[PDB]
Amino acid sequence: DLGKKLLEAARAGQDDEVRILMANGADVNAKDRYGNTPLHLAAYMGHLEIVEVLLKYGADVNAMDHWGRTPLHLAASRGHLDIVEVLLKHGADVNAQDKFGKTAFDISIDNGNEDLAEILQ
Amino acid sequence: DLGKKLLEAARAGQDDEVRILMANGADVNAKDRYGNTPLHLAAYMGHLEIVEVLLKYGADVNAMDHWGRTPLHLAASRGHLDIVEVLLKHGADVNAQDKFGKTAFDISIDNGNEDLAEILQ
Amino acid sequence: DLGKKLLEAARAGQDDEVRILMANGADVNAKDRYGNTPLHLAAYMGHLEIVEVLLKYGADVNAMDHWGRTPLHLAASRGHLDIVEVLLKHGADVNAQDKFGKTAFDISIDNGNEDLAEILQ
Amino acid sequence: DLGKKLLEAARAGQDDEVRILMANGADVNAKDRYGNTPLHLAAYMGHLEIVEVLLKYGADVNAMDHWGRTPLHLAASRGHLDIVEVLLKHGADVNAQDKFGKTAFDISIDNGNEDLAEILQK
Amino acid sequence: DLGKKLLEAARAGQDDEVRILMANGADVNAKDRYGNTPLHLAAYMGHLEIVEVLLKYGADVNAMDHWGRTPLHLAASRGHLDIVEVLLKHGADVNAQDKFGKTAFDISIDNGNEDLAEILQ
Amino acid sequence: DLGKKLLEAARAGQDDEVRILMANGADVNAKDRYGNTPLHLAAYMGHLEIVEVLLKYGADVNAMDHWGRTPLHLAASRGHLDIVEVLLKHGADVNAQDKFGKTAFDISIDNGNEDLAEILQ
Amino acid sequence: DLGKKLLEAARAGQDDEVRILMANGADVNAKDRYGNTPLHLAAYMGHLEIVEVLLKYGADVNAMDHWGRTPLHLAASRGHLDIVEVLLKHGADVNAQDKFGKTAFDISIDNGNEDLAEILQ
Amino acid sequence: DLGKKLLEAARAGQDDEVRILMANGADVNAKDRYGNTPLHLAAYMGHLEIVEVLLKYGADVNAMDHWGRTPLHLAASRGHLDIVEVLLKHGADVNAQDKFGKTAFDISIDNGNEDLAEILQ
Repeated sequence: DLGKKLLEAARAGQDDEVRILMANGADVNAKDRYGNTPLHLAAYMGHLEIVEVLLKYGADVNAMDHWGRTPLHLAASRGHLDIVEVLLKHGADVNAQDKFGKTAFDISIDNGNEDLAEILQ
Repeated sequence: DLGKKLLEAARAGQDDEVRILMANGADVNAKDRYGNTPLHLAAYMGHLEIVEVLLKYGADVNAMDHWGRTPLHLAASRGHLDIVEVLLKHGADVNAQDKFGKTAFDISIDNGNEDLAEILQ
Repeated sequence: DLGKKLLEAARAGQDDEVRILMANGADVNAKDRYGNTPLHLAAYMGHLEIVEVLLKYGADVNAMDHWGRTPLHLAASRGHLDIVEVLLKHGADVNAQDKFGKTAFDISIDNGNEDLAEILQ
Repeated sequence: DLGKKLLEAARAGQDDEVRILMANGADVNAKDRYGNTPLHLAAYMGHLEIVEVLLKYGADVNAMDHWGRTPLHLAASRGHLDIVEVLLKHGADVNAQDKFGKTAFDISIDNGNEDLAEILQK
Repeated sequence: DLGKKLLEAARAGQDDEVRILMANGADVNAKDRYGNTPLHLAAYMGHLEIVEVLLKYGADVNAMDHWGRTPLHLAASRGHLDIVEVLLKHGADVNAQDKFGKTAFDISIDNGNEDLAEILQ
Repeated sequence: DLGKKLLEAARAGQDDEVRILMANGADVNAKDRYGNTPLHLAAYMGHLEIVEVLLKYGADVNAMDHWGRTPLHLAASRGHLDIVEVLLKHGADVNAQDKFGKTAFDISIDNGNEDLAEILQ
Repeated sequence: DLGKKLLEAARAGQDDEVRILMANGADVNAKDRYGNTPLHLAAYMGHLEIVEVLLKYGADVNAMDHWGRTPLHLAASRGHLDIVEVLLKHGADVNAQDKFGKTAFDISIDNGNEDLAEILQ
Repeated sequence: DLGKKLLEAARAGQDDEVRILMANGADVNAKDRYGNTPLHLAAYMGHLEIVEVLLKYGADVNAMDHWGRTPLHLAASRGHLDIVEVLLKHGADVNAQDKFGKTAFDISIDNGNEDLAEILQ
């Protein structure tokens, strides 16, 4: 389906494909077996332009995977600062707690990311 | 609602708002979506005077969030020794184990806080 | 955040700024991204009066960085006998071993400080 | 209450208390609210002599808390090598995995305990 | 019960005994009380030859233990690069997330094996 | 791929190839098996013009290898002052500590480069 | 406390303390927080007579600390040739490699102890 | 087990015994408890003829021990130029970095073997 193509394209960093699938009517909040949306996959993999496209197409910025992690948690886990800032300015719930009780600030402190902790602070 | 306001004030360190809300009838044991009480948030954020006031107004020192963590677990996680002492002085269950089997001591060890470890042993 | 300003002041050797920050409620044991406390930074940079001042306001003389190094380990690495003597007088554990199994004496030898070694033994 | 008192004595390392409570009909396999047995707490706290006497009293060396941890898991987590050796000599299961899938060897690797890792893979 | 004997031989690294039980008709996907198959145990224990033989006998490369972990997850945890490559060449699902939301890549970074993480891309 | 070619060209000091690959779309932040970026190898090898081209193409000056080392650390290890100055003026994290807790200053003191120690100090 | 008191005695070279502690049921292989046994501490501190009596008491000559170092590694690190010879007679494993991949010969070389390298052959 | 005897023969420098064990079917890539292969041990101990023999028998020139060191790293550590030249001629990965981020080049500079370094560059 276009949903599976979009998730694969978002994980792979295929900017053109994502744009084509979005223009062709793919579900922006399509979920894989683990509850990842394309925005989860692009935020984790560090694909900034894809994050922006998915956000323009109405992507849920606070979508949650099977462990209660939002794209913010995923991007913070991988130290993707620009993506973290885009998500924050678009209404990311900074105080969202995952199924382990952790927030993106907790993940930041855990990974010793000063710049990330500051922004999330 | 005053509970929502109290939690926000406890988290932000608004000592005077906390006292005003308490005087206006706010539930000292109000809970957020994750089972966080004002004492949980103040202890995590490092707000000692709010911790004292909340305890004076009947805060449950052994209130548990969704992951079985009490304010002592959270204060130990962030390394707030002063709040740990106050909570231990107010009946904090030093042997409470969270939903992942950890005590405040284990949590302290896990995060470098070795002086908190000693005080907890 | 006064902890971040405190760490900066202790590193830079701003004696009067450290007192102002601590009079305003700065955490004497605040930790940077690498687990350095103001005492670790002052000891490493050779700031004697800041070391003495920090210890007076409740600094953990045996606090540990991400590599298990205490301020004695850092003072020894840089050859600051004065600060080593102060920390020992304040309860420094000369037998503390870091994540590489090293003591301040081992470090002193490795760096060729025959005199600091003599002192530590 | 004898179980609770024994659990407390095992945590505190109180040989004399353990002795009297055992003579009065206490259960060596008494469980607290988290499935901890006296052997669990003694092992966790580093009370070797208590660990030894509890095993002589008939303590289940492979009892599990609410997270599937046995005393070997707790002793390894706290770096108590002497206790681990005693538990192994008394039939501890080195391949038991807790509710997080970890064995005592896994816990020893996580905490950098090279000495205990060697003993657990022997 | 050949299944239990197969699991024990694979964990013990007894190559010739694994071949004998496979000739006796043992289930290559036999599972212990934790959902471990012979391949999980051989992969965790670093037994390359047993890994290969079990794969030749039709082992499920993406079999999952009670925590959603595949033999790749276990080999990643123990830093067994050689077993990782064989598993990958036999169709191991690199994106598989366990019951803690972790991929073999996540495990590798958590355990500091950044070299294996780089392989997992 | 172009990334592999860029890393090899950067290490070999092949100014022309680097310029050709950057124009042909090569990732300036391409990573090797050890987390080395083209800038890491150029900084280590003393290839200043490659450092400049890479920085102009957007090279992350604070990229980290599998040991937490930045191009600054490597330039300091091999005593390349010119590259150290360029990196510093382009925003190199001077107080970044590697997975051994060492800063570029520490590496300088260890190798005895007083000149480099003075610039970093 | 007997083990802690034995470890302290071995570090300080107190023959009288060792004798009474051993006579009172002390474990000759008691371990401190870093996995040092009394033999490790006496070998590191240069107390030959304590090393000799601990071996007579049944000290495990190949005991490992938290970093995989045996007493032979510590005696070699400190350049204690008499203690090295005594450990060698009592079965020290000259090919033991610690957490950093080093043997007692490697250390001796790194430290210029030419005499000891020869004894290690 | 022929592997253990091969490892012992290669470390003791027993050329004829190595030839006998190789004729008996010994695994040329057998490994000790530390990931050492017979080539690692021969290269470390300076046995050029064993190195030649094992290479003729299919020894992996780039085998890695538990610290990511190749026979080249070990030979560079011990200043064995002849073995270095043979390893290079058999395809030794000169740019291979160990678990400490070091190349045979780094090791040479670290040990002062400039001649060796000059070749490795």
